[PDB]
Amino acid sequence: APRQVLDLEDLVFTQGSHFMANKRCQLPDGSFRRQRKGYEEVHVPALKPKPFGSEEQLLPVEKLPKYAQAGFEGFKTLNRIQSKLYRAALETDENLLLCAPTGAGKTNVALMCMLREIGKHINMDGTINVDDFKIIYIAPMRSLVQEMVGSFGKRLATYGITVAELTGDHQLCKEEISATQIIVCTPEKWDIITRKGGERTYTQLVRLIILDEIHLLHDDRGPVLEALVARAIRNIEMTQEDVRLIGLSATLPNYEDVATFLRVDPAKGLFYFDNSFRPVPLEQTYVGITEKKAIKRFQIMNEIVYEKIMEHAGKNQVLVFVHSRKETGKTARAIRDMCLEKDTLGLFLREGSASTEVLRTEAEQCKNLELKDLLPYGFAIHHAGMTRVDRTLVEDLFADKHIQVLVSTATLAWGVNLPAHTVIIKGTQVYSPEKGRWTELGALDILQMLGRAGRPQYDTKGEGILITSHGELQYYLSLLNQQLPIESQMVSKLPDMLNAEIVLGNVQNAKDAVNWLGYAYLYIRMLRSPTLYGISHDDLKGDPLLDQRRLDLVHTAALMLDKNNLVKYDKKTGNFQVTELGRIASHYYITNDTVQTYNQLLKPTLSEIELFRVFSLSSEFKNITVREEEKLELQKLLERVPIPVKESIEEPSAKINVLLQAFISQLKLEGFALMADMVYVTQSAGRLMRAIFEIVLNRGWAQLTDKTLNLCKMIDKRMWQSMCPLRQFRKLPEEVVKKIEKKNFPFERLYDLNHNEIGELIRMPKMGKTIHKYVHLFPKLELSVHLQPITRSTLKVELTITPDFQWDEKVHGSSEAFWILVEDVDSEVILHHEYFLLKAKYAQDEHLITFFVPVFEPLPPQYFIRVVSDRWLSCETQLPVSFRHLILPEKYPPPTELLDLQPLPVSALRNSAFESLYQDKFPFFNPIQTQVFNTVYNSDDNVFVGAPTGSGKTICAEFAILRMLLQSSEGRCVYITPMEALAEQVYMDWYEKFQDRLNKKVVLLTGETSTDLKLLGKGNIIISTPEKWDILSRRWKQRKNVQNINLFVVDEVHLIGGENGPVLEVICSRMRYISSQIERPIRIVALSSSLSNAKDVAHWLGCSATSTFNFHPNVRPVPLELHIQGFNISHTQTRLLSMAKPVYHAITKHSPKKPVIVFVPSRKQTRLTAIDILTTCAADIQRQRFLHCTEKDLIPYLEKLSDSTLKETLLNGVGYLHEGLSPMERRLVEQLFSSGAIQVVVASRSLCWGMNVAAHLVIIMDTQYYNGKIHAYVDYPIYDVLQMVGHANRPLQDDEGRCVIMCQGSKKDFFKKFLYEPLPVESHLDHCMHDHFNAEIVTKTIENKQDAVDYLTWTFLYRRMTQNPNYYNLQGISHRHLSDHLSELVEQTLSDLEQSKCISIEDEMDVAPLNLGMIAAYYYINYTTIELFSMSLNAKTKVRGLIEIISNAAEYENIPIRHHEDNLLRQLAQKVPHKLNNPKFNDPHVKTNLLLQAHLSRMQLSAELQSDTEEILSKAIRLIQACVDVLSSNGWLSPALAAMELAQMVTQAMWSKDSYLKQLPHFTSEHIKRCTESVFDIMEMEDEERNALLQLTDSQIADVARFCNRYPNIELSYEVVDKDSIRSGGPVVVLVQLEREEEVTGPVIAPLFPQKREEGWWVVIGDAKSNSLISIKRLTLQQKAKVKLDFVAPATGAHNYTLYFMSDAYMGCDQEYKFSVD
Ligand SMILES: Nc1c(Cc2ccc(-c3cccc(C(=O)O)c3)o2)c(=O)nc2n1N[C@@H](C1CCCCC1)S2
Repeated sequence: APRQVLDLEDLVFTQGSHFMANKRCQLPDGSFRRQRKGYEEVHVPALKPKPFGSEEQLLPVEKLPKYAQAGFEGFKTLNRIQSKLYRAALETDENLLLCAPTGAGKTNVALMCMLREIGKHINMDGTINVDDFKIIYIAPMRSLVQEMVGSFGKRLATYGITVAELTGDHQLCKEEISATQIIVCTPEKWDIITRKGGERTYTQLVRLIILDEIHLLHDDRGPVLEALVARAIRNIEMTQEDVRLIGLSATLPNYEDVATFLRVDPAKGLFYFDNSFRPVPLEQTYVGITEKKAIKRFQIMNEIVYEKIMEHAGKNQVLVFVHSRKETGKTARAIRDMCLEKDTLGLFLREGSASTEVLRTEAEQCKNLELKDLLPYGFAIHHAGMTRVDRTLVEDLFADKHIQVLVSTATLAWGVNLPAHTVIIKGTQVYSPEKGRWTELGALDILQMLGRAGRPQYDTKGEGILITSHGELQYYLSLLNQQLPIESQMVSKLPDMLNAEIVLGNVQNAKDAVNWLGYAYLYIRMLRSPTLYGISHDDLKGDPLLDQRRLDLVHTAALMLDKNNLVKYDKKTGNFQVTELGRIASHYYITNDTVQTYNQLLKPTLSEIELFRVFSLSSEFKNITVREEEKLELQKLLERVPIPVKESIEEPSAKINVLLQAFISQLKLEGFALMADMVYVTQSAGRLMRAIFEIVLNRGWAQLTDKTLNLCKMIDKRMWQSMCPLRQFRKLPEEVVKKIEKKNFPFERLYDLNHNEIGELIRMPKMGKTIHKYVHLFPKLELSVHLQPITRSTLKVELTITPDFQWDEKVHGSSEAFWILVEDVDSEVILHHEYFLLKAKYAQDEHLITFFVPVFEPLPPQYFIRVVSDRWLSCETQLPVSFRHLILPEKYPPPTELLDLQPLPVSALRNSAFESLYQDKFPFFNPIQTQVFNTVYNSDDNVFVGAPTGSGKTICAEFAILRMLLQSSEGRCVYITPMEALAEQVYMDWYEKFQDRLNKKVVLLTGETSTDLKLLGKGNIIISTPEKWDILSRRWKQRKNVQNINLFVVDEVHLIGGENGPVLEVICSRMRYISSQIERPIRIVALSSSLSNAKDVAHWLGCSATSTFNFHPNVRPVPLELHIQGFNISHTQTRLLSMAKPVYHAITKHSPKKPVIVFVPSRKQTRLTAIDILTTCAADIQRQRFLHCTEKDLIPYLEKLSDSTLKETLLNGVGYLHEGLSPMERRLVEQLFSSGAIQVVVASRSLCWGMNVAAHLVIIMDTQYYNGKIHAYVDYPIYDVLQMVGHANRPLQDDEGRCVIMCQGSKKDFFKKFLYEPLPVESHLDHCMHDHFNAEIVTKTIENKQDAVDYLTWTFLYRRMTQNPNYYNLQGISHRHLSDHLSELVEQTLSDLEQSKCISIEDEMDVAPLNLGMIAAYYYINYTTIELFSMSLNAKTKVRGLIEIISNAAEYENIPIRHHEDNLLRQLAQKVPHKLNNPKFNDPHVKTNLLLQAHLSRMQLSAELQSDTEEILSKAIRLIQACVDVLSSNGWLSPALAAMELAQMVTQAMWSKDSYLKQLPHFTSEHIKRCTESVFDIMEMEDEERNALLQLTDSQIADVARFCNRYPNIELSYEVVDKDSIRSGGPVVVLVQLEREEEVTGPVIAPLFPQKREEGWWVVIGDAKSNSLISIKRLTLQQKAKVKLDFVAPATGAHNYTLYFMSDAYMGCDQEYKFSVD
C-alpha cells in the first residue's frame, strides 16, 4: 500500500504537558477579576455539594466486606466518591476509570481494588495465599512511589503482604519481585521490565494494574503509559488470562477517550466527579504578573505571598511551594523579616505564645540547619537536601499544628500526605534539565500541590493561590477548572516505542505496527479530533480507521529506525528485522539517535578519555548547553576531575563530561542549574554505560569491555579505580580508608596480613581487626582450569570456581554475579564469555563451568580466563591457560565423497520377495544407499556407514540382513542400539518386514537372562541394547549361539562417545575378539552419525578403506536448513519464557503449512508450550490454522484420551508428548500427527529417541535441564540434539528439512561447530575399566597383566590414545608413552579390583577371580557395589537393613534429581514406614530408598518418580540375589531368608507384614476383612462365596482366574540318602524333589514389576538356632527337578535341621520341613 514520509516535527505537540487544545476558559459560578496594576487577581469560589442521588450513602467501614475492614482502621466512614465506587471496585472485575478532583482520596479506591484481588486468595485455612497473585501500582513520581510503598505497606500489613519499590537492577529486581505482592513503580520502569521479552517471568502472576495519575498521558512521558497499556491489552488477548486495569485521573477533557483506551465500559466502570465532589470545598485565587522587569516582579511576588499569609494569622496554617530548595529558606526568611513591618506582625502567627506548642517548637532546638532559626517563630522549610530526622521533625510539627507557616518544595507534595488549610504556589517556573531551560511547571505538579489544600477532618473549606505570570493565567485556569484537554504525545516517542515492540516480537512488520498503533491513545484521539492531529475531515470520512495515517506514521518511524540501524526495514514488503543495536536500545531504554552515535564512535582501541566523550554525546543530553553564569564553576570542576577533558572547550559535550566525572568524584556543587544537570546526566548514566558495555561485550572487544564495565561500577559506587576498594563498604569510617589510600601500596597485599600486621601497616593499630574483617568480606574467587583438546580447532575447558571469602547477607545479599571472559594472548579479544551466578545457599561449594574455545594451529603460548564481578570495583581474578605443553589431536581425514550414481532401483535387489518390502514405498534408493549398496549387499566384509540422522542408514543394515538371509536361511543376526526406545522401534519395523512378510524370526532381548538365551536360540534377527548383550556375551566361551552369529550390526556407534558408551565399546571389541578366536568370521556392520575420525572406528572394527563410508553432514539426502538462535538470558525459566514467541514465529516463517515438532526440556513445558502455540494462534485471529481436519472428525479418537488438556489442545491442532501419557495416548497423538490432521506436536526431550514421527521443521526449545545433584542447569548431550535435528526429514514430501535451535547465547558457538561439521568421538572406557576387567578375569580371558594389556588393544580407547593424548592425559603419542600409560591403567585397575576382594594377585603378574568378583560378573553388578554389600552385611541384617543397603548401590548413583524434587521427596519421606536419619534429599540413594518404600506400599507418584521407580525395580532383583549369595557365603541363615522375602515382596509390590492376598489383581486395602485369609486355602477352588464376600468385578474374575492358573502350586518330598550310615566329619546328602500339578504356561505374573520375570527357588538347609546356613541351591521348576544338597556332619550325632523352600517371586509359597540327622 502507498506510504508517505511524514514530517513528524509538524505533527507533534511541542509544548508537551503545557499544550492546550483548549480554546476559551469559562470560569465557574460567580468569579471575578481585580486589577492591582502590578498584577491581575482572578477569584474562583468553592462549588456547592450536588444533592445525593437515589440510594446513595456515605458508607462506614463496618458495611464494606468483612475481610476488607482491616487496612481501613482509622477510618470510620468512607468518603463520598469512595462510597460511590466501593461496589464497582470491590464486587466486580470490571476495568475502572476514575476521574476525581485533586484531593479526592483515590488511594482508598485503588486500595479497594487491591483488596478485591487479595480477597480471592483469602485461603480461610491460614492467613492469605501470597504466591497466587501480584499487583502492580504505577505512579509517575519516585517520591510518590516511596510514599505509596510506605502507605500500602502499613495498611496492608495485616494481610501478611509484601509491598515494595522496584529499584533499578538486573538481578535484585528478579528475586525481589518474586517475594513481592504489590510492586509500586514508575511507568518507564515497568516499561523496562515488560520490554525484556522474558517479561512474563515478572508479569505472569499479575492480576491487577493500577495507573495512578493517568492524565500523565498528556505529558511528554505519556507515550510510556500508552506503550504499557497497549502491550498489556494485547498480552491479555494472547494469554487469554485476564488482568484488571484501573485508571485514576484528574478531572479533565477527553476522559471518555481515556476510558476507551483502557477498555472500561462507560456504563459500568467510568466514574467522573467534577470539582464539587471534592471532600474539602476549595476556594481558588489566581495571581498573575503584568510586566517583564527583573526584581520588581519577584518583589511583587513576595508581597503577594505576605499579604496572603497575613489573612491567616493564628487562624490557619499556610503551605508555600517554591521551586528551589534554597528558595525555601530564602522565602521563609524573607516573609518573617517582612513580618517586622511598622508595628510588628512578626509573631502574630503564634500569639498562643503562652507557650502552648510554642515551647514544643522551642524544645525542638536540638536540631540543625535553617530550621533552628525559623522554628521558634512557627516558620519552617521542607526539601530533599535536608535529612530524614529534620524532615520528619518538620512534618510532625506541621501535623501537630505547631508550625504555622511552612515553605517547601514539590517533593513534599508528592512524598507525604500533609494537607494545610492554605496553599500558595510561587511563580510556576521550574528548571528542566532535559529541556535544558526554565519552563512552565508540570500540570501534574500543580494538581498534586493544590491537591494539598484543605484538611479532610479539620477544615470546612480549603484555599489555594497560584502566583504566575499574567499571560499563562488561562492555562492554569483551564487545568484546575476541568478545561485542559488530555492529548496524546505518542507522535513524539513513536520510533523508540515501535522499536521496543519490534524487539519483543509483537510487531514483525509494518501491518503489525498499524494494528499496534490501533491500541494507542493516539488512535482514539486522532479519530475524535482529526484536525488537531493534522487530518482532513475528507480523509477521515473516506478512511474512518485511519489506515493511511497509521501506515504513514509507521513508515516514517521505520525509516528512522532503519537509518540508525536498530532495525532492517524494506519498503516493499514492510517486514522488520531486529538488530543487536536495536535489542540493546530497547532493553536499556536508550533513544535511537544515541545508538547511532555509539555505533559510529565506538571502537576496540577507544581510550577512556574518548569513552567519556562518547557518553557525553548521548542524545538524551542534546538540549543541555553551557550557560555563561555556570562557566566558571565548570572550570573549577574540570580542575579536580581526573580524566583529561580533551580540548573541547565548554561546549555541552565537555560540560556533561565534567559533570559526570564530578559526580564520580563526589565533588560538591553550588549552581542550581549545574546541579540539576548533574543529577540528570548521572541518573541516566548507569543505563547508558550498561548499554555501551553490552554492545562491546557482544562484539568481543576485551579492552573496551574492561573499561566500560569499570565505568559502570564506578558510576554505581561513586569512586574511581584509583581509590580503595574498601570504600565500597559504607560502614567503614572514611578517614580510615583515606588513611589506607595515602599509604600507597597494592590493595592485594592486604589479603595476606594478620590483623596485627594490617593495623601496623596502616598506622592505625586499633582498626586492624575490622579492616581484616572487611578485606575478607570482599568477594574473591579462585580459578582452576582443565584442558581437553577436542579438535585442532577446538579445546574443551572445565573451569573450577572456588569461592574464597566470607559471605554476609548484609553485604552480599542472596547472590553475586560474575563474568567469565576467555581472551586471547594479547588480551585484545574475548573469545568466549558467559554470566556466572554464585547463589548464597551454594556458596563454599565449588562450581564447575564447562565451555569450548576456538584455537588456531599457529598456536599462541596461552589464553587468559578472567572472572570479573558484575558489581564490585577492583574485584577480579585472572587465570592464565598455557598452550605450551599441549599436543593438538591428529588431523582428521576428508569425508567420503558422495558420488552421483544413478539412483539405483529396488530391482537391483534381485529377490522379488525382498523387493516387495520396498517397491510400495519408493522406486529408488537414495544416494547414500546406492553408493554403499554393492559393498553391504554383495560383499561379506566389514563395513562402516557414517551419515547424518535421517539419511536412511537403517536399510543399509537391512541390505546386510537380506544378504545374510540369502547366504543361510537359518542364519543369526544380532543388532545393537544404545537406546531401548530405538530397539523397540526397530523391533516393530523389522518384525513386520522380516517375521510377517519374509517369515523369519525377529526377537527383542529382555531384562531376564534365561529367556534371552532362549530368544538368541530361536532368533534370525535379535534386537538388543548393549548391557543385555553384555550380560549375554560375557560367557561366550560357554555359549555357542553367541559364538555363531553371521551378522553383527551396531547402530549409532557415535554414542560410544557418550554416557554408557563404554559398554558399547566393550561388546563391540569382544565381538571382534571372538571373530578372530574362531573359524567362521563374524561380519560387522556399523552405522554412525558423521564422524570426524571414521578411520579409527573402521580400523577398530575391521573395515577396509573401501568399505568405509563417512559422509559429511551436508550431503544429507534431504538438505537441512539449520538456524541457531541465541538468547542472552542466564536464568533458565526466564530464557524459556522469552522463547515462547520465537517458537510461534519459527513455525509461521519456516513451516507455515507443513508439520512441526517442537522439543522442550520437560513434561510441564510440553503442555505450557502447546497452550501458548494455541492462544497465540487464536490471537492472530487464525485459530485451528494448525487443525487440518474437522474438529468433529477427531471426537471418536479423543474419547480414548485420559488427559483433558491434551483433548483441548488436539481440538486446536496441537498435540503433545510427555512421559506422563500412556503408550496408547502417545501412539494416538503420533498417528494423528502423521495423518496430517494435526500440524504441531510438542515433545519432552526424554521422548526424542522414542518417537516414530517426522516433521518439516524441528524446533529445539532451549538446550539445558536441571541437575539437582550439582544444583545447576546442564547441557543436552550432543547426541540428543543430533537425533532431534534428525527428526526433520521427509524425503517423500519435502524438498528440504528445516531446524531452528534456540539456545543460550553462550552455547551458540558450540552448536555451530558440532552440528555443521562431523562429530569427533573419544572413549570413556578408561574410567569404566573395573567391571569389564573383572568379568574377563572371571571367564579367564585375562589370566595375567599381559593378558590385560592385550585385551586393551582390541578397544577404541587404544586407537584414540595416540590420536589425542592430552584428552586421555598422555604426555606423548610415542609407543613408549602408550605402553607406560596402558600399564598404569592396567595396574591401578587390577589393584582396585584386588582391594575390593574381587580378584587375587600372585607374584604381581598372575590374576585370579575371587568369590565377590564372580558374583559381580554373574549378576552384572559394579564391583564397588558388592564390595559395599560385603562390608555392610552381617548375621544380624534384616529387611529394613537390606533395603537401606541395596538403595546404596552404585547402579543407583545415576538416578537424577530434578527441579524441586527435594520437597516432594521430603513429603514422600514423611509418608513411608521407615524414617530415614537426617536424609539429604538431593541424594539419589536416599531417593531410591524412599521410592523403594513407596513401591512396597503401592503409593502412586509423579510421572518422573514413576519412571525412576521403574528403573530402580529393574536392577533391584539382581542386587537382592547378590545379597543372598554374599550372605550365604558367610553362612548366615536369617538375613539370607530375609533377602529372599524382600525379593518376593519387591516383585509382588507388597510389604513384609500384611495380607498375602494382596497379590491377586484389583484387591485393595479395606475391600474385604472377610473371614478374620490365605490365597492357597482361599482357593480350594470352590465356587462359593465369591458372590457373598467380595466386591464383584466381571473383568477381575478373568484376571484373578488367570492369576491362579499361573500362581505357583508346589509340594515337596525329600529323603536324606543312606540315613544313619553317615557319621561325623562325613558327607550328608539331602535329596529333594520337585514334581508338579497344573504345569507351566507363561512368565511370572507381576503387574507392578516392570520386567517379565521367571519363577525361581531356593532350597536351603539350616540350623535355626545357631543361625548357620548349612547349604543352599537355586533353581527353576518347570516340570520336574532333582535337587542334591551336600554338607559336612559334626560330632556327637544327635542334630536337628530345617529345610526351607523359598521363591524369588511370590509370597505364601514358602515351605519348611524340620528333620534330624545321624
Ligand atoms: N521527574 C521524575 C521522574 C522522571 C523519570 C523519567 C524517566 C524515569 C525513569 C526512567 C527509567 C527508570 C526509572 C525507574 O523508576 O527505575 C525511571 O523517571 C521520576 O521517575 N520520579 C520523580 N521525578 N520527579 C521527582 C519529584 C521530586 C521533587 C520535584 C518534583 C519531582 S520524583
